[PDB]
Amino acid sequence: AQKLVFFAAAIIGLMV
Ligand code: NA
Repeated sequence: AQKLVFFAAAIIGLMV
């Protein structure tokens, strides 16, 4: 998988 970053607070490093 690959890391995807987004904002929701927190800056989140999600593994997709
Ligand atoms: Na939000």
